[PDB]
Amino acid sequence: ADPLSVAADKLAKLERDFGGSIGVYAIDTGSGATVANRPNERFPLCSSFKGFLAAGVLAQSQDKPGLLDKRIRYSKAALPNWSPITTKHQASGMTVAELNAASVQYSDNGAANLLLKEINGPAALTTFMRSIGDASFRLDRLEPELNSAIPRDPRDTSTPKAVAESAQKLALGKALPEPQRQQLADWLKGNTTGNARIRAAVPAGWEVGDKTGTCGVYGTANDFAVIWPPKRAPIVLAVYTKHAKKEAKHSDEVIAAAARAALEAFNVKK
Repeated sequence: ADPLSVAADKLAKLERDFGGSIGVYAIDTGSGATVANRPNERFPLCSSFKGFLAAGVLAQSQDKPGLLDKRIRYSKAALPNWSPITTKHQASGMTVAELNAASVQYSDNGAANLLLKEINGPAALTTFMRSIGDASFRLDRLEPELNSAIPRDPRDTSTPKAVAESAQKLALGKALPEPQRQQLADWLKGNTTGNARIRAAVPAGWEVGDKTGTCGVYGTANDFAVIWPPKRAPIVLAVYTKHAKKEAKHSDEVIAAAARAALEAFNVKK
């Protein structure tokens, strides 16, 4: 059987059992081969946007040396839900680098909102993504309002294909200068929240830079990753889910299984 037909069939079963939709886009950067499921359908970003926020901040650092070292002082009282790191460090403030580590690696909402303020807001992050050729990404709101994940609503969405293609440009390619690319990769590689998602489908011990999102409603959650094998070229993978029912929980298992199906089409098995 064609591996792409097997992958499609496995993804369709995952969708039937989950009761919602699974968007996938994978790129094997060795051969250029791809795997796609609902590649151009919109899915809520949830907190996965924070990986792209980090890239946008790094791009701003190109013109202002010292940006990553700049210490931000912020309100404790105004921190949004799920701000564990920014809460802990508020008395000292946090540097822009520390805020990105917290945003990317713990999904700290207060950190992401402070970084959005630093780069001039959701529209400015959207302009940055447009500037690298990503016509799909849009960020409209702050954390946590961006997680509403209402079916069909265009706000705070992208497509699996655009997420994967932009992750390739930014973490592997030339959209950032090499020192900034390396910093973005290092932040993603140190994520702590992804171990039950794409990483659960990747052979043990391979480096994986990823950013998760968990909207908390409408069965909507996701992960995107750059995988660096020791013996083959990197692989980029975006896995996004959504469901029509507001009360549906997300499923880490569905995300990991969809990742396994895509990676199997590239002859990667954990």
